[PDB]
Amino acid sequence: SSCFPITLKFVDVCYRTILSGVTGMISPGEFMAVLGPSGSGKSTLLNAVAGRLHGSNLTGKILINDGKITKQTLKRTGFVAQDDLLYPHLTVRETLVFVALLRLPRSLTRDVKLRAAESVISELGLTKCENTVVGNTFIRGISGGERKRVSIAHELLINPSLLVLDEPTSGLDATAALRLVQTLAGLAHGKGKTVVTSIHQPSSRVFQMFDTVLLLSEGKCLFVGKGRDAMAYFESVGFSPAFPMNPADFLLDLANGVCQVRQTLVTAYDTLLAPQVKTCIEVGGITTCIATWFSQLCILLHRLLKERRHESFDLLRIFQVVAASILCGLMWWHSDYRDVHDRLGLLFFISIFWGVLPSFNAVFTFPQERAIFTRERASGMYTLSSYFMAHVLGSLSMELVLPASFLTFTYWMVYLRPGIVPFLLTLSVLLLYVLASQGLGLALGAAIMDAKKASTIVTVTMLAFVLTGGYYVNKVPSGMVWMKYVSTTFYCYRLLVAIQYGSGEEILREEEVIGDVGMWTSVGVLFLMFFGYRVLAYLALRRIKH
Amino acid sequence: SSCFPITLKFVDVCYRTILSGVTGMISPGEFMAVLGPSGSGKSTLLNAVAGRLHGSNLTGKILINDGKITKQTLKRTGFVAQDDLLYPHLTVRETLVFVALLRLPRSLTRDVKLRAAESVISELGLTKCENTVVGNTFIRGISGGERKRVSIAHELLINPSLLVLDEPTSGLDATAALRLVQTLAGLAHGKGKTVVTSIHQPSSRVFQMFDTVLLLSEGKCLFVGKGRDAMAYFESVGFSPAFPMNPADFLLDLANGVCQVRQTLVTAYDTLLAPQVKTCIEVGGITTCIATWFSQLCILLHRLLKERRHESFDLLRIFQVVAASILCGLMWWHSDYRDVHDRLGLLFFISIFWGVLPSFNAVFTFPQERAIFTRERASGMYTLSSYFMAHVLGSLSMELVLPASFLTFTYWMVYLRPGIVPFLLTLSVLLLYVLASQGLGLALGAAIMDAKKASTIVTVTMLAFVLTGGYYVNKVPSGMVWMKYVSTTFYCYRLLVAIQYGSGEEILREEEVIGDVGMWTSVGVLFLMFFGYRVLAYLALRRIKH
Repeated sequence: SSCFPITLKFVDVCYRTILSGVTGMISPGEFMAVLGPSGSGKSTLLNAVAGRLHGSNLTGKILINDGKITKQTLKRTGFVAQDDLLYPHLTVRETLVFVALLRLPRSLTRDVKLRAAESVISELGLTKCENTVVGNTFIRGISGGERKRVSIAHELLINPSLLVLDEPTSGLDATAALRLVQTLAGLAHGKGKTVVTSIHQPSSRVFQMFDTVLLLSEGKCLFVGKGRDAMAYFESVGFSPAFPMNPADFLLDLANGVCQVRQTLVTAYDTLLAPQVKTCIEVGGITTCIATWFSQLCILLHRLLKERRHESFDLLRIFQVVAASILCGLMWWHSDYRDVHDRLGLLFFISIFWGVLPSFNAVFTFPQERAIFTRERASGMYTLSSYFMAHVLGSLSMELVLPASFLTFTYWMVYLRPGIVPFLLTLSVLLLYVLASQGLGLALGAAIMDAKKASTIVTVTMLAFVLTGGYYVNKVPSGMVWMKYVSTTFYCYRLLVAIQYGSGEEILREEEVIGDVGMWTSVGVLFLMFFGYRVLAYLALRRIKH
Repeated sequence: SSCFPITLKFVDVCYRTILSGVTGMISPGEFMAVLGPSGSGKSTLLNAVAGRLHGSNLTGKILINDGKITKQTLKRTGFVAQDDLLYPHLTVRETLVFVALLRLPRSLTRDVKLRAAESVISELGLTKCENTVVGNTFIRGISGGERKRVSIAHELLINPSLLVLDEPTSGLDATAALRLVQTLAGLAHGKGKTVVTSIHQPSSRVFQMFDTVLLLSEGKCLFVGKGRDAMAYFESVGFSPAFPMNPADFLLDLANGVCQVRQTLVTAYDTLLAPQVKTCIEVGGITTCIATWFSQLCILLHRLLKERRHESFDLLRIFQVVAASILCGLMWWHSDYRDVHDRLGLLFFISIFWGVLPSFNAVFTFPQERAIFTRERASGMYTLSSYFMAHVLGSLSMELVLPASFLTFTYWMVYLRPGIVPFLLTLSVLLLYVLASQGLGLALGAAIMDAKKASTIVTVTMLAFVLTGGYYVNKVPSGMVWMKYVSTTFYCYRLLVAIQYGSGEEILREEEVIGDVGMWTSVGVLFLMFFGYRVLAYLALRRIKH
């Protein structure tokens, strides 16, 4: 792999000071480690050499193969970050299949996009756990050193020629962190890539696997050399250990003061190594762009299918609906339609329960997956308008199966109106109201992007929708009668009474409670709240500038 | 300190195998490290040598100063565990003052119990942050290496002569984990104590601070010696490194296979070191016991005072009560008492809101602090009956200030009955109902001890209390009329109507809604649910056998 070499030179990097004159070169086929104490800015060097600091404070010359950070050579570079962002309910094989269908170019087949995702599984040693779910801290999945190899496989699908990693071995074991360094040395030696990593606290034989070492001590680097003459260099200045110790622990003490002194390391670097490195340092149309959109939406629906039915079918949401079905069928068992005060309280309990329950569970959707979206939209996998519509279409399928089972169990126990026409009109109003209540939660969760702070604002909003719905207060004090024309509970409840009683005179053989609004101007407003709360959630997610 | 030495011998420990013949002795004034791979059972050795495995599977001779694990010599032993259990809202000084008032003996003054808690602060180096709050991951407190010194200070108040620690330096920094080992070597050398610790992955100069080393490789130990002749012993068998490396990394490779082989280490141990260690291995009344109880309750009230007002006065619970006060004063503004259907809906909204809101927030109390309670009750600081009554008395003070401010703002806006006698009877019924609704949440949170699983059972229970309360369903189908005699919402709502309308005939100048239950048999049942739900929470916490 990678028969197209690369050479990375970063003459005089200065970031504002964090970095103050870092200079070195990275030949193709080298495995380099950036060593430094926690604060020297060894994470800032990796981002500003992979093209993540966009020339604002970065005053240096990051030139890639005697060039620049032009986008033609930036698609040959992968940056593996420090935290892992994976979906739990996908297995290891189908994690890397949906990523290969989104990242690899559109002018290929589906044949060599599945053989490009199984040549990456059986190269990082993931062929044992490929049918095991990924999981998280709450789902029994895969181990944390084998969870890191899925993040590295996510970057090797596009076949990069420069791989930049940010603390791979961190939290891993003693022997899991050695086999990971042994494959990263197998990429740089066997394939011919160029790996630049930053190891925090290496070990006695992890330091033997390295090839070149960079030592940062708050800005100015102290040593750039081939990783086994590091201990023979500092004894020429006059620094040497006493007791037998790790060669990586002797260097990380010279980086912060403790010797066996910090200022003479900086002066001796600019007189013997910096003259040595800097002499060598110069020598489709319209039909294409629509079918690309619908394929981004069909992959993102199947990728998120297992996540949506984890939200809407756990056993603590089924138990709240089975309980409310039994308590309604036992309180209003074989109810009579001639006592109007009881049946109007049945029809208002349905409006409270199915407006509070869809709106509350919808404010957790977008703040839960924000780091996953902003990492993957910035990497060119998908846009916002196809990510968003895969949540709109995928949530109006799973959220319409518990209210449809509530009503079937309950409709002929409590003796509502008999017939197939009053039953299918009562189900249609109930499912339109669940979709209008859900979009109010999606609009408040996206505008605020905090799940605990928006959970109390949907409480206060839905408390005012119930009180102005038309059941508790029979006469409203004349500066509050405007308030019922914005609530979803008012328009649902006037439609349920119009189906069960009609115009009103059929029971007259209690008139302000069977009053007049209109049956076509109540379904017309529940569609304006269906479409209108989904548009205000798109515009609230458009504001997040990456 | 510790002018009463101790000598720990643990001849032939075998635990069922985890441990299979561990044998050694620990002289007074030594700092010993137990080294081993993750799985060798170096945590099981520390618990079974501090007296935490109670002779069931532990088939060995744990003898302490040629004795046994009799309770007279077990109060001279401190075991610092691995995770830290601290209250966040207490500062560092008053954390160690409440612990000193509970652990030190009762036959002292309060003078030398505060000078015994400030000679521990200015000995572990906590005199800089003594006025800084402890915090957690969510509150900005103190650093995680300085959070560990508060756990060690918790065990040095009783002045032990054997201190046993379980991975102290874990998650700490490179230089924070060196200064912690330097004070633990200052206890064993300067004072004269006996420190036995188990370090996971030590460093190059952390290994120089040790004095004796124990090396466990799955059961049978491989080396017991004075920590600087460890590398000179294995080269006499014929094992030696090649590249320069940490002496703790060479040993932890011989413990699992990897050499520069595992079975010849076990045989060579039982022929040269085991004959060497085993030749030396033999040569008040009634007024006292009540005032002790009331002092445990006065300390535990002030210790938990800052935690109770974090629960009941955050800005997301104040915003739900200010919103409901405004929505009630605007919907029923200057209401009239002659339209009875509106005022009965005002009095039923108060019963729903103040039964759902106290019961929901009470199921989080006991599962939140279970590891703190079971650690500290087992250590002899307090019992269950004084820990429990400090939550009962401390929660009926802070939970009666938001419903008392709700009613004062609202009572003369919505024009309920004028006078000081109908106002103080309406406040008294509302505060008795809040205390009865709270105990139902405490009983369900303690029986289940899971905050998410009990949060849906208080939902289903309080949904059935509302529907059988007496407002929605006017006639109940004759097998469900028993169900209203167990709900708290029924007994509160019949008392509010009896204060605002009375016997009923005063408005008769709508009779099943101003019916008959009794005003003394409704306050008598709200007290039986006050006391009865608190007794069922004590019996549900009594079942947890440590």
